[PDB]
Amino acid sequence: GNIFIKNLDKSIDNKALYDTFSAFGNILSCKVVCDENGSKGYGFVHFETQEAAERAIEKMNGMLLNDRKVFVGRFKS
Repeated sequence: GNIFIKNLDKSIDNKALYDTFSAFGNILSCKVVCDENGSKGYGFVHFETQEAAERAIEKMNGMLLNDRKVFVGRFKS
């Protein structure tokens, strides 16, 4: 159950990403990808289950998160 999240507002850090996505399922790992300029505006969440991943896509893809609409889909780790 892995998802990508793109068009993440750059104020979203790891703890915030977890807080939002932990509603959907058991999060084993998550991260906001960063570089020397901070957040790269995308992130990944690893759910324990596939069902959780699909709930997250159903509920969050195309939805506002802070000041941007995010793109959420399945990723192969």
